[PDB]
Amino acid sequence: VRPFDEIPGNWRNGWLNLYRFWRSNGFRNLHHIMVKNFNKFGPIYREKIGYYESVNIINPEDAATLFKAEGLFPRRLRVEPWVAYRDYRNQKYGVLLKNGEDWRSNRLILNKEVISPNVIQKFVPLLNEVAQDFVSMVHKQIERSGRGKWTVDLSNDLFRFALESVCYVLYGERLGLLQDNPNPESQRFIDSVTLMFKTTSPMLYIPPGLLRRINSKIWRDHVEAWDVIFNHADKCIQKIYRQFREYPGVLANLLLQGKLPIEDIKASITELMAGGVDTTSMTLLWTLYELARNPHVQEELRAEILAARQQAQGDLSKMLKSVPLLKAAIKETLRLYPVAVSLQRYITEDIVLQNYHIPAGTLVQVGLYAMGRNPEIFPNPEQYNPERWLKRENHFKSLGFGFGPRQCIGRRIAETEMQLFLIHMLQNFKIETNSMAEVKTTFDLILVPEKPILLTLRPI
Ligand code: HEM
Ligand SMILES: CC(C)CCC[C@@H](C)[C@H]1CC[C@H]2[C@@H]3CC=C4C[C@@H](O)CC[C@]4(C)[C@H]3CC[C@]12C
Repeated sequence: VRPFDEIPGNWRNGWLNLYRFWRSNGFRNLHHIMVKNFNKFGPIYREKIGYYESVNIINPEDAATLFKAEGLFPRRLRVEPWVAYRDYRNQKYGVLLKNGEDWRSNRLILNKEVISPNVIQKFVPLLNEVAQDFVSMVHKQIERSGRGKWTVDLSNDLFRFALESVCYVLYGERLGLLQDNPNPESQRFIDSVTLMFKTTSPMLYIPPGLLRRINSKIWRDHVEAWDVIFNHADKCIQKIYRQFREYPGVLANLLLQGKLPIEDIKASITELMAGGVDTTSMTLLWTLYELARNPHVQEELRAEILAARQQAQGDLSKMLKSVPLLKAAIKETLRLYPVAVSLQRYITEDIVLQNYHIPAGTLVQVGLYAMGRNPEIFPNPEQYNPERWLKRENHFKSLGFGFGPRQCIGRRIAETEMQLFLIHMLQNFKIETNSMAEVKTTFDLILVPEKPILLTLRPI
């Protein structure tokens, strides 16, 4: 076992690395920086940038050793701006922000109503409804444009789908974002949500307290956005308590069981919504882009989906269990375009990775973006081939939703929502890339295309 002060990397120039990070770009190419640090220092490197320091690994085997020492209450990197808001408004921490036994106490209660197979089946009809209204929207636009084609950047529309779907199952109501003229309350709500994400980006590395001290508009807009979101939750709590005197949605059932305080219920319902809007819509954007750029894969998925429709006789539950290549396509999209460039875990016990001593408490990150594009771990990584996941075994290769007790609590909701989306979309339309020109990726909260993706939709 080699000492901890011998791990390769640049940790010996933490202040020079901070200057190199902010002098130009930097906060836009964190995923590209991760690739080179692995291609220069090997399967493990130790990084220090200012007061930030971490050990990074890329091999799935190493990720297994890491997830075995996360402890009973695993802890990742915190969302500085999001926590700052709860402290400023004296709001409770949700399941995403909590730690220690407080997180586990809440996580176990939330799991029953968010990720258990019992409630997943109660969501399929709700999600399918939203997915049916999305296909209706596309048909209208194809009518307007004429010639049976609609070339458009779907970024905004997918964001609406993700937000409409998530809020349907969380609050039990349709915001109506997919209409041509949504009501003002829902338009201001989606604008607040959008503004909430736009202001969180500059405060990922810029201390929120500093922006608050100078009364920056970035901090004030962040507070105004979260205010609208938390108010909307109260509106749904008030309407539910009035209906009191079925009950669809996570919010209603949590208020009926009453196992968590309403304050802790308000906090978790809000962080659940924020965790599945940008993530789901972006993953769908990359999926549609890769399908249009790999039309052969699109036909294969369309073939399997159509077959599943007949062999199920309308039964959605049966149909969702008959689309293996569709679930593999989701994995293949999250391999090339992970919503999180890395998973983080604070070590609770001394471990050894690549014959190196890793002291307890050290922050260790699993570079998802570097793993997905390494030819060693994935042969032909740059090819979008969903078959590489079918009848192959992995687990520690498909870490898109994390792993362990503190994995993504919405994975099944997202997987269902994206499967139902692709099912309805591929049954109705063919997606074609306007031009096979290359689209580069950039970092900003998640992996987003540097420039809008123009896709063409034709009825089929
Ligand atoms: C493509 C869709 C999605 C992707 C790729 C994704 C990815 C992730 C990842 C990687 C994590 C951290 C895993 C870890 O640290 O081990 C996470 C956590 C989380 N996700 Fe998702 N997510 C998606 C959709 C959703 C949805 C629809 C929800 C709805 C509630 C959601 C809610 C959450 C929450 C609350 C957490 C934090 C849970 C905790 O820390 O205990 N996500 N997600
Ligand atoms: C629970 C998480 C992982 C799911 C996705 C949430 C998205 C919207 C946001 C919220 C806080 C953000 C994280 C804040 C801090 C870091 C550490 C840095 O080195 C890379 C980005 C990373 C890791 C950000 C990634 C995206 C992040 C996780």
